[PDB]
Amino acid sequence: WQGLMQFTLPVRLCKEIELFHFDIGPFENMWPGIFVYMVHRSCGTSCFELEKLCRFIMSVKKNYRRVPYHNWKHAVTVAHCMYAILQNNHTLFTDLERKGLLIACLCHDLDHRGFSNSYLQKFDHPLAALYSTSTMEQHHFSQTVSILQLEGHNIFSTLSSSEYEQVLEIIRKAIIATDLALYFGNRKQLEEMYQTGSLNLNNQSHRDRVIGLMMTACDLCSVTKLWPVTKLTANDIYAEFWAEGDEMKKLGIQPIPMMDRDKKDEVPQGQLGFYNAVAIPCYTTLTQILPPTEPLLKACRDNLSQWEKVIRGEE
Ligand SMILES: COc1cc(C)c2nc3[nH]nc(C)c3c(CN3CCOCC3)c2c1
Ligand SMILES: [Mg+2]
Ligand SMILES: [Zn+2]
Repeated sequence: WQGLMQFTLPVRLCKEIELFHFDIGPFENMWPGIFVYMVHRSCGTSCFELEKLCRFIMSVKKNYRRVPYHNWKHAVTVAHCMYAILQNNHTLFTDLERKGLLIACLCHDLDHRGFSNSYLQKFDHPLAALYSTSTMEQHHFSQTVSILQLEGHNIFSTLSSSEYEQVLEIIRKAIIATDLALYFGNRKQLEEMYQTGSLNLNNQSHRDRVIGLMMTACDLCSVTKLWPVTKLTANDIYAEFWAEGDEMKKLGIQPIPMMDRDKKDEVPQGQLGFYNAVAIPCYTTLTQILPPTEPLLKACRDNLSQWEKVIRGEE
C-alpha cells in the first residue's frame, strides 16, 4: 500500500478516464491508483484517510481469485463505469451514495470461485445452506465487511453511526442487485414507472431500483467497449463457464450450452440472444432514466451489429 501513496495519474489518462468506452486493460499496474483518483474526483481529496483507503484497496485486490473472469480486472472495470455514471449524473446522488457505490463496485465479486449460484444451490455447497437466494452476492458483501473490520482498514470510521449504517445498507443493496436473477424483475418495474411517468428519484424505493439498474449496467459494461476488447473478454467469460461445466459432467449432470466447451460454435448466437434479451434492454431503460448514460447504449448496439456480422459469416 506504500507505493500506491506516491502514485499520480498521467495527464493523458485524466481526460480519457471520464469517457464511457474507456479500457483499463493496458494499464495493469495503474489500476489501484486509478481507483484512488476516481474516489478523490467524485467524493473528495480527503474523503477517507489515505493510509486506510490504500490499505483497504490493496486488501480487496488480494481477496480476488486467480479466475479467468471474476478477478481484480473485472472489479476495476465495474468501478470505472460507475464513476462515469456518477460523473455524468453528479447532483442526483449524495456523498454517502457516491462513496458507497464506488466501494461496492470494487467489492462486488469478492472471493468469487468462478462458479454460478445455480451450481452451489444444486451441489449443496455450505454457501447455499448459509444463503438460499443471491448465494455468491451475499458472500461478497460478507467479505466486504470482513475487510473493513481489519486493523487500520475501516475507511468509514470517520462517519457517524447513522451514516455508517446507511452506507453499509447502500453497499448491501448494491452488491445484492449484481445477482442477474434479480435484474429482470427490477428493470420491468422501472419500465412501468417511466412509461406512466410515476418515477420519482426522491422516493427511496424508486432510488434503490435505479441504483439497482446502474449496478447491472456496470457489471455488464464489457459489452460497451470497442469490438477487440469485448471479443477478448468473451474468451474470459466462457473459459470460466466451461471450467464449471467440466465439473458438472464429472458429478453426473449435463451442463447448459453456455457451460459446455464441446458447444463453442453456439457462442455468437448465445451472445446475440444475451444482447437482445439482457444487455440492450438494460442500457435502453438506463438511458431513459439517466440520458447522459446514452454512450453505453450506442457501444452495446455497435457490439450487437458485430455479433450479427460473425453470425452472417463475414468475420
Ligand atoms: C449467466 O448467463 C449469461 C449468459 C451469457 C451468454 C452471457 N454473455 C455475456 N457476454 N458479456 C456479458 C457481460 C455476458 C453475461 C453476463 N455474465 C454475468 C455472470 O458472469 C458472466 C457474465 C452473460 C450471462
Ligand atoms: Mg457477481
Ligand atoms: Zn460482477
